[PDB]
Amino acid sequence: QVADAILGNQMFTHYDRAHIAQLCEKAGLLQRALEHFTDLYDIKRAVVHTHLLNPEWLVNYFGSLSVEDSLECLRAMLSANIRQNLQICVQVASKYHEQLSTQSLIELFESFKSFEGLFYFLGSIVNFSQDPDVHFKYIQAACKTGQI
Repeated sequence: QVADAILGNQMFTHYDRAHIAQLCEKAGLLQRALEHFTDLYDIKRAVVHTHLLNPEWLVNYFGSLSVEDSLECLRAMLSANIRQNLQICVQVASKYHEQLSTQSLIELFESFKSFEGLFYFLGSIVNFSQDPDVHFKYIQAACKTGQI
């Protein structure tokens, strides 16, 4: 109970992250576990579990942010395509896309179904932005379920 608070206080800075992580690992303390996971980066395990577990949110943002391996996260999300991470994945699209609106990103959306979420997402973003073709592929997606 006092672990998180101490973590914000001085345990994080003076106690040594990997060990603490290991302990939390053995503990499975997801708010803290996630912190450690971030710090201990067994990323595959951290992603699988967060999709699985009913997760904390801010930490989610940071780990999501923390890191051009959202490639890995999407891969997990596709493995674990749950309605949870779809719009969520879109949300954090406005976390990684917003720093680099990568075509690779939009591509992987198109890789599987291209349902709604990144579609809606560049609904406003690459909209008011250039690509005729993104608009076009966008339209085509809007043709997956045509809604004139």
